[PDB]
Amino acid sequence: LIPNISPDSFTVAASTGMLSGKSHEMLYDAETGRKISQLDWKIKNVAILKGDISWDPYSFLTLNARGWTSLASGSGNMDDYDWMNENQSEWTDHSSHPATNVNHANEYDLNVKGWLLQDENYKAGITAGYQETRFSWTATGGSYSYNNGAYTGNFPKGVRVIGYNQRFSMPYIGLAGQYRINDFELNALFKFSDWVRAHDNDEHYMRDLTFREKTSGSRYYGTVINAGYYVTPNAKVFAEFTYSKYDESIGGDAAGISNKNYTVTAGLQYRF
Repeated sequence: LIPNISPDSFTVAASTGMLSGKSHEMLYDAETGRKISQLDWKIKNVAILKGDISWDPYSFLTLNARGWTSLASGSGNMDDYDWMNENQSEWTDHSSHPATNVNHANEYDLNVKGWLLQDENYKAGITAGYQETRFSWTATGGSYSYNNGAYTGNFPKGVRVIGYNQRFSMPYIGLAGQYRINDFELNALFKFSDWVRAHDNDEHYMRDLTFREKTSGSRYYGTVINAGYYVTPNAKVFAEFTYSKYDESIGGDAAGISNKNYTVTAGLQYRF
């Protein structure tokens, strides 16, 4: 009839589905703030597995460890722009790499929720935690247009051109809500940080160059929304939507590292 929820109980959930998104790897002129270089790294439809464990030691407190990982290499894309001419608003260089692999992607998130409002149908509270997210790509082959289109050509097919990975880590705060009627349950989380630490590594294999960038104190917004049905008092089948935005050798004013991503998964949660 309704969910069976005991004190000091805990849940385990697993879901499966898809990751998409877009990262930007940026280079600015530290003197003028003018954008010099931008590579757009896409994640097209990577298969992922998500796990979630919750424990309610008290009626007002939940402890939560969750995370996801790509299951294998996935489909991506990369576009690389330079603005080599200050006297021009349009980029002078564009290289395209449709054959870009997403080598891996993962995330984990350790947190607590403190429930401030609670009744028969509604729960609302504050959350805080620590989260890290990682992405890795390799762009291969592709084509290049340089000097406003006067140099054009192709990279050797299948050959690695640029390797790139990002890591975002942050403590965060947020608001958590729940709505239940009968056997339907809706959860919504909103997360925020002004304390994001970003790192990336870029290997330009054909230039014998490696770039490292690091930023600090950038902004993050995220949401987790899941809607489910208890097929039994202890077992919930659910769909989950997720959205994350990490705002923006190489340091300080020169560096820019960002990402947007979303996940759509479905699975099962069980309460012990």
